[PDB]
Amino acid sequence: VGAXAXVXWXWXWXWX
Amino acid sequence: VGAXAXVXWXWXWXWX
Ligand code: NA
Repeated sequence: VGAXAXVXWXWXWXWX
Repeated sequence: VGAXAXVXWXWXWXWX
């Protein structure tokens, strides 16, 4: 269903 | 900034 695996791109919110 | 790397968890939207 949909496209890819999961929601969004990466892990969490931001960088660090 | 924030926590982690990127936005969300995974790659795209769904599974497949
Ligand atoms: Na395909």
